[PDB]
Amino acid sequence: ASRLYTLVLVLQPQRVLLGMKKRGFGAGRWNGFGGKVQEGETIEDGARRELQEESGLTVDALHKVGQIVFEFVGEPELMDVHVFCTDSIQGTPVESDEMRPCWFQLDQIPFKDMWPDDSYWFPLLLQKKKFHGYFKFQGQDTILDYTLREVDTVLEHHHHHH
Ligand SMILES: COc1c(O)cc2oc3cc(O)c(CC=C(C)C)c(O)c3c(=O)c2c1CC=C(C)C
Ligand SMILES: [Zn+2]
Ligand SMILES: [Zn+2]
Repeated sequence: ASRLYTLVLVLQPQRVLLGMKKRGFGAGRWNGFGGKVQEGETIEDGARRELQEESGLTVDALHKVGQIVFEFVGEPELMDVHVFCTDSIQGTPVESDEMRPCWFQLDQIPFKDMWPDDSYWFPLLLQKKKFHGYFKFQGQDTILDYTLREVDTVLEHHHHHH
């Protein structure tokens, strides 16, 4: 019981491009660019699609930086979140109806305005370290427990429908 998602962090040496959810679920919070991997598309096509739709950006390559599992109390189904980062982007960031991209200096990242797990794994992302992580949530604002480990290589899940 799981659902497959992507999260894309556009990360340059001094800055990170985040985006502000403009409405709907998670409105008011800054996040990486991502969403549900649909049926008929691969994980990496889904990551590129969500980045294109949300930021208007194209990337030459995505690096696999980590894997996050979300569990929610009252929901039996886990979120399987494949996390990517990209150094090299093409195009000018422009908002959609869903998301507005903005650049943040790396020491200025607005963790109080982001999802609570971000404070945990973002330091590893910024140190250029790969990670596996798990967060048990109660509601949107509360983490009940977590496990986060640095990994040498991101484990491959072999999803054969994606
Ligand atoms: C990756 O972006 C996040 C994130 O960091 C944490 C998230 O936490 C959530 C917490 C939740 O309770 C729920 C369930 C909603 C109810 C009120 C039952 C969640 O959907 C989430 C999140 O989706 C969430 C996200 C966004 C998901 C992506 C961009 C893969
Ligand atoms: Zn599927
Ligand atoms: Zn997976």
